[PDB]
This record gives sequence, C-alpha cells and structure tokens, in this order.
Amino acid sequence: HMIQAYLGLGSNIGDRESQLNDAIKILNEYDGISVSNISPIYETAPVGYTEQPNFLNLCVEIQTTLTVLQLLECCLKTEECLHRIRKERWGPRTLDVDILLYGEEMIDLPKLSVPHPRMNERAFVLIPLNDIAANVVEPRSKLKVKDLVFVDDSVKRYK
Ligand SMILES: Nc1ncnc2c1ncn2[C@@H]1O[C@H](COP(=O)(O)CP(=O)(O)OP(=O)(O)O)[C@@H](O)[C@H]1O
Ligand SMILES: Nc1nc2[nH]c(SCC(=O)c3ccc(-c4ccccc4)cc3)nc2c(=O)[nH]1
Ligand SMILES: [Mg+2]
Ligand SMILES: [Mg+2]
Repeated sequence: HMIQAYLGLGSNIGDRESQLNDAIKILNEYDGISVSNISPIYETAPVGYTEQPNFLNLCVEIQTTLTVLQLLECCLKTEECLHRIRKERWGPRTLDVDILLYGEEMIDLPKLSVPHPRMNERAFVLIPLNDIAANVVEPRSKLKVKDLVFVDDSVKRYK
C-alpha cells in the first residue's frame, strides 16, 4: 500500500536545474519511492539571509511505501549524493529536499515536523505546490493548498 506525500526541492548553487533534475531521478530510484507528479520550476529570491544566490524551487508528489523517517533518510541521502557540503541552515546549498506533507499525518518531533511547519508562509513552496496539489488538504490549517496559496512577485516562472 502506497501513501501520497509531497516534497519541496531547492537549489541555489551551480547548475541549479541540473541538480534538481538529478535529485528527482535519484528519488525515483529508491526502493519504495516513485515520483508521481512534478511541478514547474520557479526562480525565487533568497529568503532569510540575502547575500546568497537566487534559488530554483519546485515540488514533487511521490507514492511511497516508506515510513516518514525512512523517507527523511532518503531525502538527506539525496542531498549527500548532490554533494551538499554546506550545512548552515541559513546558507546556500546544492540541494535541499524537504518533506512537506505525508498524507494527512502530523508530527512535531524536535527534529522532524510534518507538515513542514514553515510551508504556509513560503510562496517558494505554496506556488509550485498549488500547481500539483491545489485540492490537497494541509492538516494543520485544515485548508486546501489552493486556499493557502498567495501572490508573490519574488517568485517567477523559470524556464
Ligand atoms: N519536514 C521536514 N523535512 C526535512 N527536514 C526536516 C523537516 N522537519 C525538520 N527537519 C530537519 O531539518 C534538518 C536540517 O535540514 P536543512 O535542510 O539544513 C533545513 P532547511 O531546509 O534549510 O530549512 P527548512 O526546513 O525551514 O526549509 C533535517 O536534518 C531535519 O532533522
Ligand atoms: N527562495 C528561497 N529562499 C530560501 N532560503 C533558504 S535558506 C533556508 C530557509 O528555507 C529559510 C527560510 C526563511 C528564513 C527566515 C528566517 C527568519 C525570518 C525570515 C525568514 C530562513 C531560512 N532556502 C530557500 C529556498 O529554497 N528558497
Ligand atoms: Mg528547506
Ligand atoms: Mg531541508
């Protein structure tokens, strides 16, 4: 039995589009993960620390038989495969893979919160997520993504 989950991907170092497309390929290669939907890519001004490069961001849907922790380990392993060496949470990275949603399940462990607890105020997440998951309910707010998404000029259609 598979569950539907959503991942947020980001890159702001180097050939960002290549790193994102390699990430999707690698995610689809883990036993127990199948990438089932892919959003458009957006180019986005960096949020937080601004003296760093512009990001490309997208979202994917996966069908997975993995538990949430097994899925997290696959996300981190993918970052390692793309040579994410920097680990300053505020700083640049070759690849970031974040778990956004895992069905309607909710957890807030010290080091793992799903739904991702910052997604609802990030246009760099909600805009691509709405492209693939408009009618999906975000279980904290209990609102559909299409009712969370908002306009943001710092998020531009890329490609
Ligand atoms: N839903 C989630 N997805 C991925 N990582 C999560 C997570 N909730 C908590 N984390 C934690 O965040 C840790 C550090 O990961 P980083 O990728 O450097 C943070 P970031 O992606 O820059 O910020 P963000 O998670 O606010 O987007 C992970 O090892 C994990 O323990
Ligand atoms: N557009 C864009 N900006 C990004 N900044 C980063 S650094 C980690 C982070 O998410 C982050 C996001 C937001 C704050 C913040 C912190 C405090 C106050 C306001 C914002 C910090 C870090 N990742 C991306 C990305 O993927 N896209
Ligand atoms: Mg992140
Ligand atoms: Mg991350």
